[PDB]
Amino acid sequence: DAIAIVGMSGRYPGARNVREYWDNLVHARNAIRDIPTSRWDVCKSMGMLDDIEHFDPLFFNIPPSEAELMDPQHRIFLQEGYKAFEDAGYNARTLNEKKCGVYLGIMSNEYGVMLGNSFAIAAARIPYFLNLKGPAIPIDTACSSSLVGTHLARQALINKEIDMALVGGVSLYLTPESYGANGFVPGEGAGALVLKRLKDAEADRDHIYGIIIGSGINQDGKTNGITAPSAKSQMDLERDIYETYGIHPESISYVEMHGTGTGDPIELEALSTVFQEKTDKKQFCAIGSVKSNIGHTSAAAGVAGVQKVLLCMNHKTLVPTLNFTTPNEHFEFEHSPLYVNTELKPWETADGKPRRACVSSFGYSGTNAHIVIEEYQPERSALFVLSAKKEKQLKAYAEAMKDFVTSNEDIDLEDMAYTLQTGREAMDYRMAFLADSREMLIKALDDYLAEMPNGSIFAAHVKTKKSEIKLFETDHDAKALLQTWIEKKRLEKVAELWVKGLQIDWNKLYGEYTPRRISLPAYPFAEEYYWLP
Amino acid sequence: DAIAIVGMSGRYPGARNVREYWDNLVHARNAIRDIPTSRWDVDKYYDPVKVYCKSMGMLDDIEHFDPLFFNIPPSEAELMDPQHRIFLQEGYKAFEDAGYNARTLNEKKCGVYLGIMSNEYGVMLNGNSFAIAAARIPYFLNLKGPAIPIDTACSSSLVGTHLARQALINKEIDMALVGGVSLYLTPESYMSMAGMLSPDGQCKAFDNGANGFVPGEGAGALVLKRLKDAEADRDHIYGIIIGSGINQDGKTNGITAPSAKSQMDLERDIYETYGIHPESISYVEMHGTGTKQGDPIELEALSTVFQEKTDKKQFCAIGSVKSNIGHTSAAAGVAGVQKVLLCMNHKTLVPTLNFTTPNEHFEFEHSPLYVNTELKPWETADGKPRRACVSSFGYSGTNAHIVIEEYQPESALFVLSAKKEKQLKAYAEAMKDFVTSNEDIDLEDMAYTLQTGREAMDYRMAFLADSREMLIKALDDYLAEMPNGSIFAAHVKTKKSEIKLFETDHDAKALLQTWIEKKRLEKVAELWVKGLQIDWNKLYGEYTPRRISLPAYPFAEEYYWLP
Repeated sequence: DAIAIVGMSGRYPGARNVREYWDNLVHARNAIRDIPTSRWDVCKSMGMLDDIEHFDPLFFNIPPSEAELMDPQHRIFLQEGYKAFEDAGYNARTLNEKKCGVYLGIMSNEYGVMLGNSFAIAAARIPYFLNLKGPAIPIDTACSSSLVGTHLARQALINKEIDMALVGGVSLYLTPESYGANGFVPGEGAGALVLKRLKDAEADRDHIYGIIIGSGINQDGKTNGITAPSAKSQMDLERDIYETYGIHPESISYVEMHGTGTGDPIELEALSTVFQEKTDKKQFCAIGSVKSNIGHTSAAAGVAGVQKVLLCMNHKTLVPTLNFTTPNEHFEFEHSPLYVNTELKPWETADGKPRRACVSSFGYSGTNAHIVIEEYQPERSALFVLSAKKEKQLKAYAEAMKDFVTSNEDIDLEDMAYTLQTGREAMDYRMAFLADSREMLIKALDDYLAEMPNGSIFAAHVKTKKSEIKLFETDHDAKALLQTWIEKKRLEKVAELWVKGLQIDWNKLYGEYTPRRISLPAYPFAEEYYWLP
Repeated sequence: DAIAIVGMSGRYPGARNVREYWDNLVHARNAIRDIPTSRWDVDKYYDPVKVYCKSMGMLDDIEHFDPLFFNIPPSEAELMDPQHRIFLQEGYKAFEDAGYNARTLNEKKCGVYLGIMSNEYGVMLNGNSFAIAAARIPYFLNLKGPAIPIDTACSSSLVGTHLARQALINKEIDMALVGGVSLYLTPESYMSMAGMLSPDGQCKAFDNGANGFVPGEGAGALVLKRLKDAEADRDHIYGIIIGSGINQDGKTNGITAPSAKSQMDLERDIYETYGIHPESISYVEMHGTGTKQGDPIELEALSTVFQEKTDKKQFCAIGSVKSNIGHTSAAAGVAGVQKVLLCMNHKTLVPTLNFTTPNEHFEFEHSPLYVNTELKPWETADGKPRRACVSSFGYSGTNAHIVIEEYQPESALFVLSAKKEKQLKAYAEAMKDFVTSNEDIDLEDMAYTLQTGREAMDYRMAFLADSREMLIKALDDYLAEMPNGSIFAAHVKTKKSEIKLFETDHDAKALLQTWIEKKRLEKVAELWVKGLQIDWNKLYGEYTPRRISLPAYPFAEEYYWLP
């Protein structure tokens, strides 16, 4: 039935993550810049990612020398994909042998040619690293790729062929060669979503961004030139989805258009016509395109749009679409169900109905996709733990957490700790601390970073402390003592032992109030430069 | 109310500055050496039963001075007590540490309170009065606050601190330089033993084997302000003084004996007057001279006063830097205050030395006090600032005790200059070492301090950097004389004609102002080194960086001694 989106990660022009992405959208920021000479010597504009050469190959058990031979599209998605899992609150341990499919939108080979680097391998990186067992399939339907992938993952989950799916897209523009409405400006990006059956997501107590309640794909078929759109195919696609899944156009209040700024009028007419077949209501449905902010992120276009929509729903807020002064002459808005939203405003819904939105993505090869997303409506000291594979990254992790807590005054401290305990892998470099308030939490992380002694803070490298924790691992009364500590109160003791490498049973910390996993900052990868050898 | 310490400079045995001092303390280093023959021949005075001590905490190069810097004729330098000369330098550097310069100090109501207790050089010669020693700095910098030398023996610099504090609180002065300086130049003076000195040559503070002190040399200075002014002026703040007091032993058994009752009264009265609970204090820098009858009296006194107010046991660590550097006499107080501030800044307690077995005449186990011999984190509970005390008692019976509380605060263009090229080179070396040693330095703060917190002198260099590594490389390139297109250097007296255009023309000035306005640094740099006055404030808009502690002027190391 319904598919839950339980994890997301994103890296788009002007946005290193989904929180910056949201902030940029709220403030109507445009990330399009002139192409610098460090890329190539110069349309002279692009929605660019920063530091596309950066990778943490050691994290992924990849030899540094192999990293130079990897398409950065592979490298960046590997990172974003992984972070999507961590966002959902899953780790290497909990993913091991999971029937998780990987569906990766990808549509260019630039690095391989400039020079392992097949589409087939690009999709297979994450399954190989995490020991996943669902199929790994790259999808090249051009700009519809990530949304096509979403559809396929959706169908596999519903048929119970997999129990989880990582869907995503990645697009870089590396060469000069591969490169009011007047055409589009190319964008770069990488995004991933983690999908589950809704019933599983609720039983597993995942945090849920939203649910997919309908999706479809089809073809333009014979058009006037292979890259031209078909009004009829777009209409059929949208109609068939709404009819198959019992979705009334009146229930939809936002559509993230394909909206490349070429094509535009055909898309508008199609969607308008389909809506009007079912309702007389006027100007109820806002339309936008994040391509106005970040450019045309190609294979990653679908996932960029889906993430925008989920963020909108989560904040119950509609954000401006950009570059709109006067309506396209070829379409008449006044008596349409559609209106272009250029305001930052509250996303209003009537009588506690869940917000619904659509995302469209159409490819130059004629393969179309369209999905319908519905807002999800859900029914003392804590022990904070952090770890990373190097001390430098632990420090970066602490900074990321401090920024996050500073930015989010309403964070549930118990949920956050719980996520750090159960929703992250305990790696070799460790710190832990107690806090009973936001202020104490921020102070602790500050103290850690500034190296100001603080009696609530514990840190160790696990390999150094082996002899010191053995006393607890094998003896029966030591375990009983630890269990008494963790069953339950002293937390200081649990903390000291945990940072030294002792495995803790985090479940025992909680009698019949158990907190929930929430979205937190994911691993801060080492930012090492790798390019052509 | 509270007095902020906003600048410091120190020169102690084994330590040319407070950074080396700190390093020595962290590593539990003992700086006491055998007295070399270049000072005097201990064999000509030594008798084991005449001097019975052959050790001293010595300063290096007590003869070095930069008289030209201070507008003093080189020939007058030979006639100056080196105590005067060394304090003149250390005092000046304390101001520079705080980020103040000749320009910003001119006509300031700044008092100068200098601890000093010996006349050896003046006598050797047969200008050098205590009155003149204190007045050197006011004369040089045109300060207008009273200049008073304090001789209460070993309490001198702490007595001075008390007096400066009361003057600031009464608003009689707006700044105070407090300091001490002590040298031991002759066999005769260091000699007086009077039974005071240890035959082993160690201050064994708190130890059952305590048998006298070993003499130490030193010069220190602090810059003090009212806390409210220090915050409004955006000074960097080492710590605050939240209580001080002085009193007398009065009638003792011999004028150099201590009085338990006076020490207790002193400590009690301070705590009561200023509302300070003994439980809040976690370190005390003891007078701790390692004398057999003195040590136990100090311990018992302090212990007793603490115990009047709390049953808590072994919460307060005690130490004495005299275990590291010896008994630096007039400079003892300032040496101790500087130790405590460094501890607070680093949130670290350091070892006190020479402690094997507790003094039999005092039981620690049920005391609020414990001897700290560990290098460890200085822990504080809850939000609370660390608090520490420093005690200094004199042989004449004038005592002092202060309470210090930790202060809890709420590309760049680098410029350097010196009065000679050789010193400019020394300055760059000092900055490079500093940056190398301090991997976490805020580059914007450091530049801002170099711009606004130093006098622009005649020999100049400047450069841009956006990172520590770039900064270090520039200074290396400068020192190695290896071409670097971002390094500029000039002698100002040579370049007058090349600058005049920007000083007299109206649209050249408007261009310069736009350059400083429209953010260009290379241009500002080139002009600055040639002698053009820059308005550094204009470089900063919404965000202004803060002054921080940096290495101070590296004085010329010229030798001057008896004529």
